[PDB]
Amino acid sequence: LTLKVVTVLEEPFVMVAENILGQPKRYKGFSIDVLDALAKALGFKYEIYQAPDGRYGHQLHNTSWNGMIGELISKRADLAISAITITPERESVVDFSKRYMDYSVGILIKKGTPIRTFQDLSKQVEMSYGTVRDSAVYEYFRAKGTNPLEQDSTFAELWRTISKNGGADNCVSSPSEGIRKAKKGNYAFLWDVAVVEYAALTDDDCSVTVIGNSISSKGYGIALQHGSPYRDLFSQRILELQDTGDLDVLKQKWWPHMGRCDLTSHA
Amino acid sequence: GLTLKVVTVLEEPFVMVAENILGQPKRYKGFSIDVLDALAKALGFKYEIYQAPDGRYGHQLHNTSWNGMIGELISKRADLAISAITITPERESVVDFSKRYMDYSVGILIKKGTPIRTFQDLSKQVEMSYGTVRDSAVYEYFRAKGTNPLEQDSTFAELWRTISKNGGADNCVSSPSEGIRKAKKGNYAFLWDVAVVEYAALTDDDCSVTVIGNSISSKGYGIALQHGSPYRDLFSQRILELQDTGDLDVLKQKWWPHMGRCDLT
Ligand SMILES: *[C@@H]1O[C@H](CO)[C@@H](O)[C@H](O)[C@H]1NC(C)=O
Ligand SMILES: [Ca+2]
Ligand SMILES: [Ca+2]
Ligand SMILES: [Ca+2]
Ligand SMILES: [Cl-]
Ligand SMILES: [Cl-]
Repeated sequence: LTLKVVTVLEEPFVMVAENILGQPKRYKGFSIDVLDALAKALGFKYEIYQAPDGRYGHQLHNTSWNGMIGELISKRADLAISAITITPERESVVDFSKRYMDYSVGILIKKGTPIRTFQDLSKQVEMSYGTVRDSAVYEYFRAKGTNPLEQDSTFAELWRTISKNGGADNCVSSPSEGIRKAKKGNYAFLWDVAVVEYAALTDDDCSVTVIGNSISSKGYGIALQHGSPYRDLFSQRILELQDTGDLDVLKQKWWPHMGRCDLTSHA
Repeated sequence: GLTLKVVTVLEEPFVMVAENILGQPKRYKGFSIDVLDALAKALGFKYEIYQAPDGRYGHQLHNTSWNGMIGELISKRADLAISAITITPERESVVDFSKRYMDYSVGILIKKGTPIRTFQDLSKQVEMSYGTVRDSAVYEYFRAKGTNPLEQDSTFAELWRTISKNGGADNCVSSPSEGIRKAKKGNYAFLWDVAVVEYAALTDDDCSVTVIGNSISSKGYGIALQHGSPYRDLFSQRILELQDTGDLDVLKQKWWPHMGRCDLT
C-alpha cells in the first residue's frame, strides 16, 4: 500500500534533502518526520510530489480549487502535508486529521527596538508592517480590525496599517519576501510564528527576533480526501504521538534553540 | 423532533445548574451549553441533559470497561458528552471526539500576596501543600511528566514528589470544588484547568486569589460522541465555523468577563 502525498516547500516543515545526481528528490522536515512516524506505526509507504503551482489552494469557482486542496478534490493525491491550517472552508471540501501542532501569527523584526508585543506594534506611527497580501493572515486582520466587538483597539490599529491603500503599501507577495524585508530593517512581517521563528534561528547574521502572542486560533493538520477511510486513523495516532512526547521531541529537533541564533540577545 | 441524550458533569463556567423548580426538569447554563445550543440550532436537533451518575469524566478500568461519561457513551445510554472534557488518545480509542472548541492547559489557583509566581516557584516549596484532584487525568499528567527522564528541568519531578506524596492522599483533593475552596482559604495551591480556576478567581467574593498559568497547551476540549457516530464530523465542521466567525470568542467573553470582575494581576 502506497499513498500519494502532495506538499509545498516551507521551512522547516518540508525542505529538500540532499540527493545524488540522477536520483529522485528527497524531503525532510518536521512534517516529513510526522508523516514518517505515521507510516511506520500504521505500516504504509508513500511517494511525494510538489503542488504544480506551489499553492495551498483556494476556491476559484463552485467546486474549482487550485493548489493542494484541488489535488485532493480531484483525488490526484491521497493526502497533503506541509504547514496547512485547519479552516472551515477547507474542511467542507476535504477531511482534516486532528491537529499535530498549534498555529499562531507572529512578528519578525530586527533586534533592538522598543517593540515587544503586538500592542507595541499597533502603536507605531509611520512604521511599515504587514503580511502576505491576499493571504489567510490578511483576511484574519480584516475580520478582527473591522469588528466593533473587539475588546482592545490593537486590531483596528494594526489593520489600518496593514490594509493601507488596498494592502499595496505595507504587504508583500510571499513569505520569503516578507522574511527578506524584515531582515533588511524598517519593516515588521506578520506570519506563521513557527515559520518566522525558524527564519530567525537560522539568520546568517542573527539580526532578527520574533514576537508571539497568547492568541492561538487554529491547528496544523494533515488534509485527506473527502470521505477518506484514513482520517480517523491518522487522528488517533497523532493523539498518541502527542501524548507520549514524540511530537515535542520532533519540534525540539527542527526548532533547536541551542547552537543557533539567540533570539533574546537584546534583553 | 430528533432529540439527543446528553450527559454532562458540573464544572463552572462550562456547565452549571441554571434553574430548578419542583415539577420542572433541571435546566443548565454555561459556555459548553451555549456551544451545544448553537450546534442544535444549526443541525436541527433538540436535546435532554443528565448528569453522569458517578459524576466522573471517565477512565479505563482493569477489565477494560470505562466509568464516567465515557462509559455512558460506550453503553449507548448517552448520545454525546459535554462539559470540560479533554481529547485524549485513550478516550478517542473508544469514543469519537469532535475537533476542539477551546484549548486546555493546567493552572495554579493560589491566594494573592505570596512570592510564588511560576510553576518553578511552586516546585521549590518545602513546607507547602499543593496538588490536584486525585484519580484524575491531571494527576496522571504529572505522573507521566514527573517520571520522564527526558525532561529538561527538575520542575516536574519536584512537583510530582509533593503531589504524589503517600499515594496522593496527603496533598490531593476529592473534587475541583474542594480544591477551589481550600485555595481561597489559604495555605493550599490547587492545580486544575486554567479556565476553571480563572473563573473561580474572577468571581471570588473577596477578589483574594490569582492564577498562575504559563503552561503550554497540549490538548483541547471536545464534545464526545459514540464510536462511529454520524454527528462527529458535522459537529467539527460547525465548530470550525463558530470559531472562524468569532462566535466562540463572544461566548468566551460572556462567561469569562475580565472587565467588571476581579483583577487577577
Ligand atoms: C469491570 O470492573 C468494574 C469495577 O470493578 C466492575 O464494576 C464491572 O462490573 C466490571 N465488568 C465486567 C466483569 O465486565
Ligand atoms: Ca470534511
Ligand atoms: Ca474514536
Ligand atoms: Ca468516520
Ligand atoms: Cl484539531
Ligand atoms: Cl476529527
